[PDB]
Amino acid sequence: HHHHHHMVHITLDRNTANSWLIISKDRRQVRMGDTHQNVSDNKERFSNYPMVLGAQRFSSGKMYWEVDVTQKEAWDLGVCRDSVQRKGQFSLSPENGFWTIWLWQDSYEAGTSPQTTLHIQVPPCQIGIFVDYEAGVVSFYNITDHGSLIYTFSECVFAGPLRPFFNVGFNYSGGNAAPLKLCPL
Ligand SMILES: CS(=O)(=O)Cc1nc2ccccc2[nH]1
Repeated sequence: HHHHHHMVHITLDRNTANSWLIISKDRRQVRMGDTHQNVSDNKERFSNYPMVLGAQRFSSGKMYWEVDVTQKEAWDLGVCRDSVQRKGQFSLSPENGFWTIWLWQDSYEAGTSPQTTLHIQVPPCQIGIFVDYEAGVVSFYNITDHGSLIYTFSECVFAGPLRPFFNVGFNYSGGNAAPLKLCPL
């Protein structure tokens, strides 16, 4: 692809993080902690899942960023509306204000309702995410496989400002402790 010139510097917003998460000092990495991280509760925090938002809000233009997923067994990535539900159980779908892909149990899927099987021959170690606000597009790229297309959501109805969205996943297996990292430009 040729989206690299729309690169944006994303940072994580601590205040939105599930209380288990550890965000690095530079706000560019996040991982699962092995306990509650000794923060107060607030209405922004995702309660049920190991999720966090980027600080940046987008309401126009073209935006691109990359995320390192090396050695993780489970994660979700994409964008979401600023006003998505934070508390309780919910599915990742455009109806609920999410445009995401995930890895779970050795398969990759797009967060449509119902979910869509992805066809990835080279397991990615870094994912590129492109948003075209005006066009209503969110696309995902396999940086490990020379930028090949993973998935395009088109005819998106964003219906609000967008935020970068992250889920580091659960670590029930002991094999999913590795962080999500925002890769340098
Ligand atoms: C099973 S676990 O992944 O190793 C620890 C954990 N349990 C959680 C419950 C809710 C949100 C995040 C959570 N992290």
